[PDB]
Amino acid sequence: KWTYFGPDGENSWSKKYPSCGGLLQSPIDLHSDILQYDASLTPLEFQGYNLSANKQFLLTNNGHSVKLNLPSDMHIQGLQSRYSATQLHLHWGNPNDPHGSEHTVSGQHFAAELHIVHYNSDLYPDASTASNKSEGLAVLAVLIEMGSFNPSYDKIFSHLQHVKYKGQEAFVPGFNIEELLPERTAEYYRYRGSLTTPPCNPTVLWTVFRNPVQISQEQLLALETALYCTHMDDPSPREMINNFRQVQKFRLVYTSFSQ
Amino acid sequence: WTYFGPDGENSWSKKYPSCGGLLQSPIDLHSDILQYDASLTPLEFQGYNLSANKQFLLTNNGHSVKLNLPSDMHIQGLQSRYSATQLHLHWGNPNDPHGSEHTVSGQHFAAELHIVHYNSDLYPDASTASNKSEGLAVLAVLIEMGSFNPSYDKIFSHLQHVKYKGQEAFVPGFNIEELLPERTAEYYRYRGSLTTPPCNPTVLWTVFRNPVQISQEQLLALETALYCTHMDDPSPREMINNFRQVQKFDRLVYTSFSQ
Ligand SMILES: NS(=O)(=O)c1c(F)c(NC2CCCCCCC2)c(S(=O)(=O)CCCO)c(N2CCCCC2)c1F
Ligand SMILES: NS(=O)(=O)c1c(F)c(NC2CCCCCCC2)c(S(=O)(=O)CCCO)c(N2CCCCC2)c1F
Ligand SMILES: [Zn+2]
Ligand SMILES: [Zn+2]
Repeated sequence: KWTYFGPDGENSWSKKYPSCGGLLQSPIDLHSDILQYDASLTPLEFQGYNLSANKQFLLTNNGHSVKLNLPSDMHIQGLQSRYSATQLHLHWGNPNDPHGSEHTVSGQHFAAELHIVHYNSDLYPDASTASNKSEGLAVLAVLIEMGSFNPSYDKIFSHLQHVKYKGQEAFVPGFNIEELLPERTAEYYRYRGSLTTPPCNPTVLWTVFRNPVQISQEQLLALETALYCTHMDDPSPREMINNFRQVQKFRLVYTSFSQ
Repeated sequence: WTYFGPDGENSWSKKYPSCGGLLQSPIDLHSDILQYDASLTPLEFQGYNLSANKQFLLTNNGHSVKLNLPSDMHIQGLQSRYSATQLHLHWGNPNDPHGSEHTVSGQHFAAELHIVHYNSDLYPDASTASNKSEGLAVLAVLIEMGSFNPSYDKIFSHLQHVKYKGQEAFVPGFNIEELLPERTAEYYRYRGSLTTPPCNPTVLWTVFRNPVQISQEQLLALETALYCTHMDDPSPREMINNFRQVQKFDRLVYTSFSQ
């Protein structure tokens, strides 16, 4: 129904998905003129993130990105409701332009971005029900840049070889998802926004950590070159690249750090 | 169509199919998509010194302010002669005075001037040209906050007479080349589109490398003088943030400079 490229690309999402042309759209450029320090923004607590290595979690190529299913016993503590995990997934660019984060900082894209999606389990019974409702979603965003090899990210990336094509799936043994978060999680940007893909509902409480994580040049290249958005038997195969939405016009972004 | 709300830029494709098509402008000018082209030679600006005995219509059309230009103003150096039709501006707002259309290495400038031309070797007028490939050529000048600019003030001194949609004022001829920056020989060149509906992908863009300056007071005037609504409208709407977000570009921008 929708794509990141071509005639069904992001400027056309609003035809079928009205909220994509509505208010509170994400992602955004995090820059000085729209920030405000909020001393009340305390560190979140990440509970249940240490997933048992005896359990397995489904990784799927759905044609738009790769996503890992997460159990609802994982949750964020510190918001007005409990938010319980549902999935994590990534957004990236391409080897010729390896700058495919969704959020930018002072107009700069990072190489990639990880989103850990949660739903308000105090108010709603599941993520689908929560997704178009008040206070329904909370997403944690980790900016990713090129640097040292990252063994924790490789716990996902080592499986990309088995989800090359749309509709393919692989089981990933549990590991500590907190390993994917950066140093100093206390420093973050906080704002009310939306899903960054259709249906673009304006129901997401975003937390974008200030500090990026690093993955190696080779890990980033693998992420950018391993996957296809087409089924294996498609006579017109299409590489899965540039699967991020452009920044949206933006209204205040609160920061847990004063400078 | 508008730049904010239900008829804003993510909705333009609902009515204007080209706004969701290929070759859309503006774009972020950054290293990964740039290629030096030693063959790109300086444009020559012919007829830009408009007679002071003549006058040129300035119009608030509800989306920006535009100044009509005569077809005896020409650019030489492209594959055809292109003749002027108008100039106009794009800007931000006082709380976020960063409303250029093009960005450079992810940074918005305060505003941007467009001087629109059409291929007069092939087409009799800009309307005809606008639907034809490379029918149009636009010169873009990036504008930053700095010194007072007496040349731009030859346009800005009139803003208080075109405050509302449909209002018009005459501007005596002056040297339009005074609106251009230093070292016009240095520029970015790419094939793109109109940045407003109908978004036709028919524009040869030239973005000069170097910005010009206007003062904080001049920028504030440009950001606060104009309304998108008619004078008698019971709910006035300020004309601010009348720039399109940057578009995906994955394709090369050629530069006339290497360093
Ligand atoms: N970037 S984002 O964090 O906004 C965000 C989400 F949040 C959710 N998941 C949400 C919660 C679970 C499903 C219920 C409906 C809301 C989607 C999802 S999703 O898997 O559920 C797809 C449906 C929405 O397009 C995605 N995708 C986009 C397609 C590629 C994989 C990740 C997304 F990018
Ligand atoms: N940013 S841009 O340079 O792409 C660009 C153009 F080029 C043209 N003028 C072109 C040539 C003259 C008229 C023929 C049709 C194509 C528009 C125009 S225009 O006046 O002709 C309006 C066309 C609306 O469909 C505009 N506007 C947008 C609204 C505010 C004033 C300037 C524009 F922003
Ligand atoms: Zn996402
Ligand atoms: Zn313009």
